[PDB]
Amino acid sequence: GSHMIAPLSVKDNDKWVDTHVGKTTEIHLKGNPTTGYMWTRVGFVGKDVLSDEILEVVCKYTPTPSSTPMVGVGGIYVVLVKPRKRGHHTLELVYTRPFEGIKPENERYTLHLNVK
Repeated sequence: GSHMIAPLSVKDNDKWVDTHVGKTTEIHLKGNPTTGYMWTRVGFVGKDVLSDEILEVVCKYTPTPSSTPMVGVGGIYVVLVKPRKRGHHTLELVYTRPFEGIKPENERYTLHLNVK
Protein backbone atom coordinates (compact mmCIF):
# COMPACT_ATOMS: atom_id res chain seq x y z
CA GLY A 1 0.00 0.00 0.00
CA SER A 2 2.72 2.46 -0.98
CA HIS A 3 2.82 4.24 -4.35
CA MET A 4 0.62 2.41 -6.85
CA ILE A 5 1.59 1.60 -10.44
CA ALA A 6 -0.79 4.30 -11.70
CA PRO A 7 -2.22 2.96 -15.01
CA LEU A 8 -1.90 5.52 -17.80
CA SER A 9 -4.90 6.20 -20.05
CA VAL A 10 -2.58 6.20 -23.06
CA LYS A 11 -1.80 2.49 -22.88
CA ASP A 12 -3.97 -0.54 -22.19
CA ASN A 13 -2.20 -3.72 -21.11
CA ASP A 14 -2.98 -5.56 -17.87
CA LYS A 15 -5.76 -7.92 -18.89
CA TRP A 16 -7.72 -8.48 -15.68
CA VAL A 17 -9.65 -11.68 -16.41
CA ASP A 18 -10.17 -15.33 -15.50
CA THR A 19 -9.04 -18.56 -17.20
CA HIS A 20 -8.66 -22.35 -17.07
CA VAL A 21 -5.78 -24.74 -16.35
CA GLY A 22 -2.85 -25.05 -18.74
CA LYS A 23 -4.87 -23.00 -21.20
CA THR A 24 -1.84 -22.28 -23.39
CA THR A 25 -2.40 -18.61 -24.16
CA GLU A 26 -0.26 -17.79 -27.17
CA ILE A 27 0.58 -14.14 -27.66
CA HIS A 28 2.48 -12.98 -30.72
CA LEU A 29 3.67 -9.54 -29.68
CA LYS A 30 5.38 -7.22 -32.12
CA GLY A 31 8.13 -4.70 -31.56
CA ASN A 32 11.77 -4.24 -32.54
CA PRO A 33 14.65 -6.01 -30.70
CA THR A 34 16.88 -3.34 -32.25
CA THR A 35 15.09 -0.50 -30.44
CA GLY A 36 16.48 -0.93 -26.94
CA TYR A 37 13.68 -2.49 -24.88
CA MET A 38 12.38 -6.05 -24.73
CA TRP A 39 9.03 -7.74 -24.31
CA THR A 40 9.44 -10.38 -21.61
CA ARG A 41 8.36 -11.17 -18.04
CA VAL A 42 9.46 -8.64 -15.42
CA GLY A 43 11.96 -10.00 -12.91
CA PHE A 44 13.10 -12.46 -15.55
CA VAL A 45 14.40 -9.95 -18.08
CA GLY A 46 17.65 -11.53 -19.21
CA LYS A 47 17.09 -14.94 -17.64
CA ASP A 48 16.55 -18.13 -19.64
CA VAL A 49 13.10 -18.96 -18.26
CA LEU A 50 10.43 -16.49 -17.22
CA SER A 51 7.90 -18.96 -15.84
CA ASP A 52 8.44 -20.85 -12.58
CA GLU A 53 5.75 -22.87 -10.82
CA ILE A 54 2.61 -20.74 -11.03
CA LEU A 55 2.24 -19.89 -14.71
CA GLU A 56 4.06 -22.15 -17.18
CA VAL A 57 5.01 -19.16 -19.29
CA VAL A 58 6.75 -20.90 -22.16
CA CYS A 59 7.96 -17.78 -23.92
CA LYS A 60 10.36 -17.65 -26.84
CA TYR A 61 11.93 -14.39 -27.95
CA THR A 62 12.30 -14.77 -31.72
CA PRO A 63 14.36 -12.01 -33.39
CA THR A 64 13.99 -13.48 -36.89
CA PRO A 65 15.92 -11.51 -39.58
CA SER A 66 14.34 -9.36 -42.29
CA SER A 67 12.48 -10.70 -45.33
CA THR A 68 15.34 -11.18 -47.79
CA PRO A 69 18.29 -9.22 -46.27
CA MET A 70 19.76 -9.58 -42.78
CA VAL A 71 19.99 -5.94 -41.71
CA GLY A 72 17.08 -6.48 -39.35
CA VAL A 73 17.25 -9.16 -36.67
CA GLY A 74 13.80 -8.20 -35.42
CA GLY A 75 10.97 -10.65 -34.83
CA ILE A 76 8.31 -10.96 -32.14
CA TYR A 77 7.62 -12.29 -28.66
CA VAL A 78 5.82 -15.65 -28.50
CA VAL A 79 4.44 -16.08 -24.99
CA LEU A 80 2.69 -19.31 -23.97
CA VAL A 81 1.07 -18.90 -20.57
CA LYS A 82 -0.04 -22.28 -19.24
CA PRO A 83 -1.78 -22.00 -15.82
CA ARG A 84 0.15 -24.61 -13.85
CA LYS A 85 -1.92 -24.08 -10.70
CA ARG A 86 -5.46 -22.93 -9.93
CA GLY A 87 -6.05 -19.53 -8.35
CA HIS A 88 -4.87 -15.96 -8.89
CA HIS A 89 -2.23 -16.06 -11.62
CA THR A 90 -0.88 -13.34 -13.91
CA LEU A 91 1.54 -12.92 -16.82
CA GLU A 92 3.73 -9.97 -15.90
CA LEU A 93 5.05 -8.88 -19.29
CA VAL A 94 6.95 -5.60 -19.37
CA TYR A 95 8.85 -3.57 -21.97
CA THR A 96 12.34 -3.10 -20.49
CA ARG A 97 15.93 -2.70 -21.67
CA PRO A 98 17.82 -5.90 -20.65
CA PHE A 99 20.98 -3.92 -21.34
CA GLU A 100 20.11 -1.10 -18.93
CA GLY A 101 17.31 -2.24 -16.65
CA ILE A 102 13.61 -2.17 -15.90
CA LYS A 103 11.75 1.00 -14.94
CA PRO A 104 8.15 2.13 -14.20
CA GLU A 105 8.13 4.50 -17.17
CA ASN A 106 8.27 1.32 -19.27
CA GLU A 107 5.31 -0.23 -21.08
CA ARG A 108 3.21 -2.97 -19.49
CA TYR A 109 1.31 -6.14 -20.43
CA THR A 110 0.12 -8.04 -17.36
CA LEU A 111 -2.23 -10.73 -18.66
CA HIS A 112 -4.16 -11.34 -15.45
CA LEU A 113 -5.83 -14.73 -15.16
CA ASN A 114 -8.01 -15.66 -12.18
CA VAL A 115 -7.49 -19.35 -12.94
CA LYS A 116 -10.60 -21.14 -11.68
